[PDB]
Amino acid sequence: VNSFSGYLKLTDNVYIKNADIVEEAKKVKPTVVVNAANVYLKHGGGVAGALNKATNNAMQVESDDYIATNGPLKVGGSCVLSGHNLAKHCLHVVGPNVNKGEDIQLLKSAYENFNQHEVLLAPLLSAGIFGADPIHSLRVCVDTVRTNVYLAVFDKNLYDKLVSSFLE
Ligand SMILES: Nc1ncnc2c1ncn2[C@@H]1O[C@H](COP(=O)(O)O)[C@@H](O)[C@H]1O
Repeated sequence: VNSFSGYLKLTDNVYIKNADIVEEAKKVKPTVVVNAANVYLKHGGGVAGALNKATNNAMQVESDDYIATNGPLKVGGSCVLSGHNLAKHCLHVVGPNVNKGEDIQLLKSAYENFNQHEVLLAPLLSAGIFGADPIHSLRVCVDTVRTNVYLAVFDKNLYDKLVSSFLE
């Protein structure tokens, strides 16, 4: 039903909230939740682990079936699969892992995938275990995404830093 509440409006199409993306998905029942995926859709840690656990591993079983027949994604690419109990659809998006030396320039390609969907619940791509600067990821989101994006950031200190930096 896409009933988003409690978000700051950063721009005409980008919103942010200090919240667990899993709890937001259960409250909002969005058309699309974004997963911060890797190319073989191994949902072990960070956002991907939280989402998969909240589906009681249904996301991992579906992802394994997709990989078996289609092979891995490319960095910057995406894949629509079922959203299980969290959303109608899950958009699995692969941002660059800069900790593994992947090219940060592909973060724009990663966010471009959002433009195929009118409204998304999403995390900050490539932040967290992927090692990108969270402020940079928010700027690439704001500069690249034209559709309505509701960002959920769990950590209060990171959220307050992001909002402070954006509002300079
Ligand atoms: N459950 C969660 N809900 C919301 N944001 C999260 C959650 N877990 C991690 N994050 C943030 O989401 C972004 C992507 O994290 P990661 O999945 O580690 O690449 C980073 O800004 C993390 O701080």
